[PDB]
Amino acid sequence: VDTCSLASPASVCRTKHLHLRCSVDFTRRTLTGTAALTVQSQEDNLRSLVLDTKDLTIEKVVINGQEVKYALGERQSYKGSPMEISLPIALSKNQEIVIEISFETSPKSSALQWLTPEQTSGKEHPYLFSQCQAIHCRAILPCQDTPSVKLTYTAEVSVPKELVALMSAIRDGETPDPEDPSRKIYKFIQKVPIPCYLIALVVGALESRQIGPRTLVWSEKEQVEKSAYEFSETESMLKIAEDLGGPYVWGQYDLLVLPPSFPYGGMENPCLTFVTPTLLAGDKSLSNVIAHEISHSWTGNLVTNKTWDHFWLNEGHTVYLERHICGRLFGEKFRHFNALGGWGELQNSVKTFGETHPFTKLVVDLTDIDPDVAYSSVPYEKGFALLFYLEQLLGGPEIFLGFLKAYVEKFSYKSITTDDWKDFLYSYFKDKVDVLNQVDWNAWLYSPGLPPIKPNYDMTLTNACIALSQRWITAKEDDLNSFNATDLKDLSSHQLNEFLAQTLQRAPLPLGHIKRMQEVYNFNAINNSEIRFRWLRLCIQSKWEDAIPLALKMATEQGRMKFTRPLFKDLAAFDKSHDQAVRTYQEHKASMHPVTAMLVGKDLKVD
Ligand SMILES: O=C([O-])CCCN1CCC[C@H]1COc1ccc(Oc2ccc(Cl)cc2)cc1
Ligand SMILES: [Yb+3]
Ligand SMILES: [Yb+3]
Ligand SMILES: [Yb+3]
Ligand SMILES: [Zn+2]
Repeated sequence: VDTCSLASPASVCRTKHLHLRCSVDFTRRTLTGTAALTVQSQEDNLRSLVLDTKDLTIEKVVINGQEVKYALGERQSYKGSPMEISLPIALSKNQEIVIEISFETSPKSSALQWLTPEQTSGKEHPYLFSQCQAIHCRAILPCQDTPSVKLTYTAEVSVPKELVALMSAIRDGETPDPEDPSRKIYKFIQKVPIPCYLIALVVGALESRQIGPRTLVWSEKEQVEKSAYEFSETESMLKIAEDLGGPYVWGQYDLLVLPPSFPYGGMENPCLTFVTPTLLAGDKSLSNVIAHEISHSWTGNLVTNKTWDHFWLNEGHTVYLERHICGRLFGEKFRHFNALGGWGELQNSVKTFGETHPFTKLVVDLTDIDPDVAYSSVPYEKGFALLFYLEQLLGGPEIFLGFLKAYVEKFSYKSITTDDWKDFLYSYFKDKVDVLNQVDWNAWLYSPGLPPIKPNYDMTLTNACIALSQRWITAKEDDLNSFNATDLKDLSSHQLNEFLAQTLQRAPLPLGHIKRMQEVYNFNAINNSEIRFRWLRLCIQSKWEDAIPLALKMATEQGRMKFTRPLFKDLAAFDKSHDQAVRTYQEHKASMHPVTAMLVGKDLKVD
């Protein structure tokens, strides 16, 4: 049972295919058209079915060339409104029919962000992008909005002719629009069955540059050169991922660099990964995000969580593969550094929520919880922690990677639960079951807080970050003179970041220490978004007023929630910046991503 969906479940009927024909109307901020769903009955004598919708205007529903009865139920908050459709003829088990629904989105669609020309790089054209995960696909089109159902799709999208449409699918050509020659129709085919949260659409003034034998980078013209360089490791990461996961089945692996308001680091849309422009550090240092999105081509897109309660299956395995990719590229010591880093991020999350909070459980219960509100690092890092602990328990990285590849093979094209996973783990490691029985499963899977066991981490690359962080934390005023730019001499960008992360865990520090840190390390000059984020949080939590305009600027000039949410929260907790934060949020709210606006509003206790 998917408690986040109001639609008929997979045991009742299953969508096999979507044919989407729609037109993107920038004047009205609406997507209008028809979603033709090929639906297969799973029951005898099926006479109706229910679809998810959210802020959709339904014009009509046609089956067998005739309009049929349908009814929209009462809105159920963030879940939207159920759509019951009366079938004209009862279906037997396995019988398929095509249901064509004429619809229109709301400008307020929580799936979509509509951007004015001024919010783009070029300033001459508007831009649209979607984000369906977890349950926003219903805010674009009527569907069974559950990852328990997988469907193929085709789409024809009409857009102003100077713009380009892209989707999570293979590009299938373009033509002038036969009805309106000011428009183009872009065609798309996704022949691999996918859960509907992986349907994605972007429309804007996009250009492309090839960076590998199966990868183009797409963005507005002013970001193309920078993006091509930043993501040049992509093909070599795909080859490693294929080695670990098996064949890449999706054909193309393209990248789209979104405008700065994209709410996340990345999104693993099949054939077309979406990435934040905050990755454009200039030195490829934030490329683990690409490795992570690549990994989803197996863990998430092939093997999918059956409901959102099992989201950790998607993320833990993907972070696990991610860290293997970076370990192949840069060494096993680097994999351990990143893994130990992740544990720190897990400590932070658990401390933030509280150690008994239900969202610190690996397997969660999302009944009456908005998944956007539950979203955190917990399923990523507690899920990774579990796999890493199992790896060490069961004999090492190469043994456990044998299991990961067998897992992907086993559940490819399926949607699975934690029990499916656990069962297969026991099946695969039959000769090591006694060891498996030592694991405290009820704690790992179902209890809040930090895991019952912390894995073993090589400390080599972390030691210098910890030592430097500890010098600063234990420094008194008379020690401040001893710090100097040479302290940073032998630290990579990642170590610099971890140094700040270590220090941030003990924030606030005395204001005088922070002022000195700027004087000798000039952190204000660093444009690496991850480093800058932690440095600004450290400044604001340590009550440095000078940092207020910098923190406000970063919070608003990009919209990646990882950065924007804690920056607004920190600014609101600082009495000197509190009113500015609230005011800045209020003035920016209408032009923010709708999900980001909602969550920042909640964080700030506004509107
Ligand atoms: O590949 C990635 O992990 C990129 C980060 C994921 N981003 C990409 C755009 C969408 C977003 C994931 O969005 C979600 C995903 C899952 C959500 O629901 C849950 C939130 C927490 C839990 Cl423990 C279970 C389910 C809610 C929102
Ligand atoms: Yb074709
Ligand atoms: Yb002293
Ligand atoms: Yb108010
Ligand atoms: Zn992920």
